[PDB]
Amino acid sequence: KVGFFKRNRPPLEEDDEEGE
Repeated sequence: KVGFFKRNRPPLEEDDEEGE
């Protein structure tokens, strides 16, 4: 889908999308 952003979710994820 929109990998775009789904590949770079803005902060407030403070973990590159809440990842490791």
